[PDB]
Amino acid sequence: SMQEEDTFRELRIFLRNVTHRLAIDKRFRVFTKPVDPDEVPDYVTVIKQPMDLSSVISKIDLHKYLTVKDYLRDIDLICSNALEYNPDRDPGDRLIRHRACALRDTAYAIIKEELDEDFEQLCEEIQESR
Ligand SMILES: Cc1cc2ccnc(NC3CCNCC3)c2[nH]c1=O
Repeated sequence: SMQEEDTFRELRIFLRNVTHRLAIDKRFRVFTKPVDPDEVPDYVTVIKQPMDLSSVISKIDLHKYLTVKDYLRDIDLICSNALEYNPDRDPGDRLIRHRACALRDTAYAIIKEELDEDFEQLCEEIQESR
């Protein structure tokens, strides 16, 4: 219906805004674009579902997220990919893991503050009805 289309449009607007605020944070530059195959060739073989904030924006615009829960699965994916691929004690690995956890925590915190629970509940109920 028109009302449901409006609901999903508001969701997309909300998610673009959250995603932009993560994307402009200097700490998260490493998560803004797909990993460069030239810089690292073995990433595609180790990480089976690469995810990044530009890909999240593309998915928002393709109507791939019908709930904030589904959006957060991809934010969690960016984080878990980073923890999996960079597990070592070296400072490069520890820096990226700290940033990955910070990205995750920041997204959840923005959502906890600015997502209305009844809005999310509506989204989930429309999704489940389809
Ligand atoms: C997303 C991403 C980017 C990246 C860039 C450069 N290096 C990485 N890993 C190194 C592995 C060896 N230790 C230093 C860090 C990257 N890892 C990523 O997950």
